[PDB]
Amino acid sequence: FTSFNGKDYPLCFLDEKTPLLFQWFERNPARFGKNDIPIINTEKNPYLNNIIKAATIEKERLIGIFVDGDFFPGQKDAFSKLEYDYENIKVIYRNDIDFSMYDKKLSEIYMENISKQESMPEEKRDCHLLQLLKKELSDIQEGNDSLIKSYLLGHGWFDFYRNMAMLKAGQLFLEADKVGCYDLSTNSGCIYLDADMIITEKLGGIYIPDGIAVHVERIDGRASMENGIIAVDRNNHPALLAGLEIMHTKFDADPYSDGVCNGIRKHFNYSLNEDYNSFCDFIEFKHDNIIMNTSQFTQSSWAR
Ligand SMILES: O=c1ccn([C@@H]2O[C@H](COP(=O)(O)OP(=O)(O)O)[C@@H](O)[C@H]2O)c(=O)[nH]1
Ligand SMILES: [Mn+2]
Repeated sequence: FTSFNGKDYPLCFLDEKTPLLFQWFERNPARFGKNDIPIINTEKNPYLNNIIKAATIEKERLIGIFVDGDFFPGQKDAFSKLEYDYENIKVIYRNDIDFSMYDKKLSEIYMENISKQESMPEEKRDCHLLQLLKKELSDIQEGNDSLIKSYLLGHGWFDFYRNMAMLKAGQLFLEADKVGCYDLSTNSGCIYLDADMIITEKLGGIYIPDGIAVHVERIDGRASMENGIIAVDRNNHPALLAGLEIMHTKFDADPYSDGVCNGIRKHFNYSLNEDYNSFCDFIEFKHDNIIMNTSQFTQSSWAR
């Protein structure tokens, strides 16, 4: 029931009904046909295949696909066909979800940082940053002053949005009116998995430290948390909110590292003095029926 790293933390359990989430954002939506699925299934990176094998095993659980891009009408009929083929699979589109509660004008972020740096003496200020901040503020003369819109290219286009979907979590399926959603409530969460994370066998009920757990891709001795696997027990889990606060306050903040990785370290007060490897062990989404980071022994779907 309870675990610990620096204090006693309440391990949380997840109804197998806990849904799983896959995300595909395609910049060139034309590289594929205008009647077949706009998801990549290369012999080097078979993602739609992996997202379909996963659905076949956890049929009881819901499996969803958060997708975005200027797709063709025939490509839309294609996802609907997957929805008919598998009731397990529900495809959600960024256009059908409101993230307005998760946003902050780019203007404020800069002016707040500018005020803070201005307060301190000029000796203690960061001239470079204030220069960067003042330049960027003027260059938002374009009508768009929204952190969300700013995150529209493609690394950011999806990273920030992956975090925003997990902030909604189970609320995402409900907000999108995903039929077949007759096993989940509103505080439900969802487990995010890169599509190159292969589900060898049903995971079943899981236990996540302090109601949260994330994949940790350790290297030579060193270990690093990853946003490839995001397991939350409740929608709007507070670690993600801490990362959203970093997006709200920090300038040039990386959604991947400041949005989740740095947000998790605040929720558990890593403290730096404490060993990071063990803390990564403590946070580590562990599983034996999941093949983690397969693009790795094959190839990265992204040029960038
Ligand atoms: O055009 C792209 C490329 C990647 N992804 C997402 O990013 C994940 C990571 O892909 P991959 O494992 O190939 O990259 P890497 O592990 O090298 O970061 C994929 O599973 C997708 O969910 C996406 O949505 N669109
Ligand atoms: Mn990968």
